[PDB]
Amino acid sequence: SNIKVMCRFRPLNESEVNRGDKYIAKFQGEDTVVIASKPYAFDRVFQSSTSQEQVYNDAAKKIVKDVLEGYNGTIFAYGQTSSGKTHTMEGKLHDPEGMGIIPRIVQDIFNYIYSMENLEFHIKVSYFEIYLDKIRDLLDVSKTNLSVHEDKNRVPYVKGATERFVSSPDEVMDTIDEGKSNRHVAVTNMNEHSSRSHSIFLINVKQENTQTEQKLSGKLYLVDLAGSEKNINKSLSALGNVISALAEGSTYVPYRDSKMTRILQDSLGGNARTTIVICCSPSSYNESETKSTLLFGQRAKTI
Ligand SMILES: [Sr+2]
Repeated sequence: SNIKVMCRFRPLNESEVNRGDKYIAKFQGEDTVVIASKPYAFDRVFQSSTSQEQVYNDAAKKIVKDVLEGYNGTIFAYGQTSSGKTHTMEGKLHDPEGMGIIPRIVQDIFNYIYSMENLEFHIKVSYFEIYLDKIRDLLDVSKTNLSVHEDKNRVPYVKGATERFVSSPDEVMDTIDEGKSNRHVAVTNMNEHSSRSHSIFLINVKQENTQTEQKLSGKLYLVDLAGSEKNINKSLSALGNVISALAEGSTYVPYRDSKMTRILQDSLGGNARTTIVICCSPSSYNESETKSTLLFGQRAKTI
């Protein structure tokens, strides 16, 4: 921590306008939003017309550089259903202007790599979903209840999760498209299922300098969380407890409160780099969920 929080408001959608909703967010400077006369400050606040490129530049581009220096990292999208999480994390996957964080990260990683001579790179990706605290491999639909374990050096791993070596951004994008298709298997209503489950995309960048033999490894987890809007989702409550513990400098961090936070243990907090993008509707209709989303983001404020 090493945890940054950035708030992204989207425009009102046509359904909110058809209902007669009002735009209730006000902005001060670049880092504060006011709701019902209360200010909420973050590392950055994105207004409703912020482009995909600006969001990537502020939220993710530095973390990509760090992963290529051998750090681990995580980027989360958090917020109520329809607040813009998937538009932020994925966008229009193949459109140069509309693409989201994930395809831009893939582009930058490979462009950086192409720009290196004595360095040798190995890139691996995995893609899974957490639904009801159960891990399902999006690259192998026969693997639906995977367990979390620790290795001998104590690094977490998902036992038996598919790993795919990739050598081009199009290979990565093809892998994401395959996972999105496989996600439909044994699922009645995809849209509802997606809003109630977490998708986790892992990119593992390993490198060795062949003339000095130094090796570096970095893992970047990209997480599109379930809707935060009767219980709080178990992964989300675990995530809040972990962020709050890190924010107060606690020696003990309760990663074991969920499978998701156990998986991310070496890529969330400590020496790892993290950005949480909280996504919000500006609608008067969603005011109390927006308040709750902003309060979740303030968990990261260091005390
Ligand atoms: Sr869950």
